This record gives sequence, structure tokens and C-alpha cells, in this order.
Amino acid sequence: QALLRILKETEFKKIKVLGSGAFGTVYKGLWIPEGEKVKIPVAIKELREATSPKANKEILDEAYVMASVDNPHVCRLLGICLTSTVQLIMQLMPFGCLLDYVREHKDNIGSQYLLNWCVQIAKGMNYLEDRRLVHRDLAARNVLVKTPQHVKITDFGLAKLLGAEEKEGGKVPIKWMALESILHRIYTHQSDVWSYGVTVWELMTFGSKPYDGIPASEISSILEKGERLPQPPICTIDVYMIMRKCWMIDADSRPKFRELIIEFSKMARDPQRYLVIQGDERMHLPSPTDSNFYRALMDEEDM
Ligand SMILES: *CCC(=O)N1CCC(Oc2cc3c(Nc4ccc(Cl)c(Cl)c4F)ncnc3cc2OC)CC1
Repeated sequence: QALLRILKETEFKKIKVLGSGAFGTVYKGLWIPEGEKVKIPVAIKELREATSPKANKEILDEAYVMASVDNPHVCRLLGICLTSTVQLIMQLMPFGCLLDYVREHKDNIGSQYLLNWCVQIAKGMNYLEDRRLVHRDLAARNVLVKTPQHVKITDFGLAKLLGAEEKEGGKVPIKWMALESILHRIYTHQSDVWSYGVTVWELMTFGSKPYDGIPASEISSILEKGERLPQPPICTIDVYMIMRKCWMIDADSRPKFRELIIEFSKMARDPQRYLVIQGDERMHLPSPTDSNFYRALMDEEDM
């Protein structure tokens, strides 16, 4: 596959740490092409080492699959460096993750932005369903902001790495997983619909923590009793019904990503009807002037 470039230690450098996580540490890096004088900004993930002791042939086979995604709202793995640590290289998203963006601008986000982010995240998830790829870690933290009008889903496939009976605040995302994933470790595209519902809840609450103050070891207990995340103040009932249907105990009764795209697109064409934000009348998508300016500088891809 020509979609995964193998890099040398000597052709990239980590210059600043951006953050850590369950999979690894993220560095802003500079890619130095051979024989050139330029320095190209990249993103670098130095992964942990929980990979069930066995790989190299497995580490590369998954990277070939992670580097083959071709969708405007799914991040594509660009390179890999197999040293003492497996270092992954991708395009830099200077705006960061959607969770931190929504927290920092929680009083500057309109319903048109919120509804469009859900459509885009659903479009990105629907791609992986057709490519038969389960994310297993969909969350607002793993949604990157390319531009405020264009978000992308990242940290895919990195499931073949962690694990460990730490599912009993931790590493595995208990409060984002479906019930069958917690009890039986069943990961399907319908369990990703559950994670999508929690990710929508995170966006509508402007970055609030789900089940705040509840031990992760007790989440499966409160779910079996029927408790779910509460209705955010800005959500009409039509939007909250969608979130509740993603969290049904029967995975086959949860909506499909193809259905979530259509419904959220319908709500985006009349955003003030379905989301109630105090004064949501001044927060508008950028004009054709600014969008052309953003795309010419930061977002030249198709959509
Ligand atoms: C939501 C909070 C959070 O989880 N973090 C804070 C901001 C993040 O910093 C940035 C990360 C990236 C990434 N991450 C990434 C994901 C998967 C893989 Cl394989 C690779 Cl190589 C990655 F680099 N990707 C692209 N751009 C950014 C930009 C960031 O800040 C500007 C990290 C943790």
C-alpha cells in the first residue's frame, strides 16, 4: 500500500508535547524531507506498549488499514516509525480536539455549528460502517477540529494495542461504551451508535463530563436500572429522543448512522427550532467570504 509512508528517525523531530491519552503521547513535530531545507509541521503519536506481546507484522497490517480511509470527516494515518516506540505521523489540526474547543468557546457556539458537527461526525462514522471498521473509542476528545466548520474523527484502529482488565478514571472508556461492551466486550457498529449518543451529549452540554462523580465500576449497574444521561438545557425533546434511542439496551433498536445523518441534516436546515440557545440568533456560520478564506489557508480537501 502506497498510503502508508515509512519514516526514519532522522527525518522528523518532536518539538512540543500537545497532550497524552490512553493510546499515547501527542507531539507537534517537524518533517524534514531528504535533501531539502524546509520543515513541515506534523503530528506525532508515541504509543504505549500494552499491545499483547506480539506484532511488527501485526503493527504494520493495522497501519495499512488505518492509512486507507478516504473520507472528508475521517482522519487518515499518513506515516509510521517502527523504533523502540511506534511513532505515528499525520496532518496537524491546529484547532485541537472538539471537546476542548467546545469548552473554550461554550458561550460562542450556535445551534448551526452544533447540528453541523453532529452531521459530520455521523458522516465519518457511517464511512467506517461501510468499510466494516468499528471505532470502539468514539468521544468528543477524539474529534479533531480542522476548521470550526469542518471536524474529523481520529484515533481509529488504535484498539489493537490497549485492553487489560482495567475495565474495573482509567484507560478504557466505560462511560462512553454501550452496555453490551461493558458486560461482554461486544464491539459492533451499533455500540458505536451508543458512543455517538454520548458524544452528542458532550457537545450539547458544552463539554460536561458524563455521569460526573459516578464511579466507572457502577455505570453498568445504573444503566441496567434504566438511568441515562439527562436532557441538556439547550436540547428540545426531538434531539433528546435521538440521544435516548442511541442508548437502548437492544443494539438492533438503536438508529443506524445513515438514519442519524438524515435526521440531523433535517434539523440543521432549521437549527433554532430544535436547539434552544439563549440568543442563538447572532451565532451564524461564516459568510462565503470567510469560508473561502479558511479553505484556501487550511482546508483544501473536497469537503
Ligand atoms: C480533547 C482533548 C484531547 O484529547 N487532547 C488535547 C488536544 C490534542 O492535541 C492535538 C492533537 C492532534 C492529533 N492527534 C492524533 C490522533 C491519532 C494519531 Cl494516529 C495521531 Cl499521529 C495524532 F496526532 N492529530 C492531528 N492534529 C492534532 C492537534 C492537536 O492540537 C492542536 C491531544 C490531546
